[PDB]
Amino acid sequence: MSPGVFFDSDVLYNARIIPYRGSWLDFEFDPKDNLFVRIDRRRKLPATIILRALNYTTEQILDLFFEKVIFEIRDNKLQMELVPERLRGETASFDIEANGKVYVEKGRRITARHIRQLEKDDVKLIEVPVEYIAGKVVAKDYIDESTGELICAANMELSLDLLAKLSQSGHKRIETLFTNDLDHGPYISETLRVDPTNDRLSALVEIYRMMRPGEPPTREAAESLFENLFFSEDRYDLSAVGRMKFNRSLLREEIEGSGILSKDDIIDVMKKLIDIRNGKGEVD
Repeated sequence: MSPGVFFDSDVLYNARIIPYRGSWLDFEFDPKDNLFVRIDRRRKLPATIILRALNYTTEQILDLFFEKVIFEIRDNKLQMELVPERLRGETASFDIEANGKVYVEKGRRITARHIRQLEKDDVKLIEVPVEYIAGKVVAKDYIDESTGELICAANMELSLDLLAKLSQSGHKRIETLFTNDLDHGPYISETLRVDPTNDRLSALVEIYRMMRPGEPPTREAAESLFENLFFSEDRYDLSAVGRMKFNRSLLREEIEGSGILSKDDIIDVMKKLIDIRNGKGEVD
């Protein structure tokens, strides 16, 4: 097999990095839109494991793959920092209003004109009901900053209880994920849920168990094995030709580069694969 990177499908989309020397790296969607990785053509692992192994926290993972919807708690009411574009294609579930003007009545389909009216008047903050926020997925951990105790963790689905707790604790901003059911799908958020690993070490241990079943690894052994998979040229090389092909596929300006992979190489392949699923761009 010639070295390079490949984006294909079966519709279940996939990506594959074939090196000149070393382990293959595969990514693929399942029918539920969760994302999985294979190392050396071995069994599928929820794909976020490789990002954890590369030292990304859950919060950082969510920031790589999602825009944010910011809510504000104030006057014991709830507000949302509004990007009007995000309302496109929806029906209003509450009166969309600002500065004493109702722009969209509850139950009206939100039109291109409504969005333009909001944009023309620079409306960037609107009141929302608690039920609207309860749908959402929180983007970062929050503690009660007086007691120090955790209220919620990153990627948790919000609820009436958690919203009550967040409000009670004195928090005035809540960051959530922007997702939809079309071009901004929640794949990575859902993938974090099926991923049994929770941090870099547990990710490294899981990868080690998969490669070398039957002896639990030391921290040092797990770290070493992972570094040698894709990040040490004595064990992994994309050959110059491989790096050339890789870089052209991912739209790098230069065809020169390293035989080993970078975290950016891996992230960029995952991003492209996700783009394809979201419908921006196509397979090879």
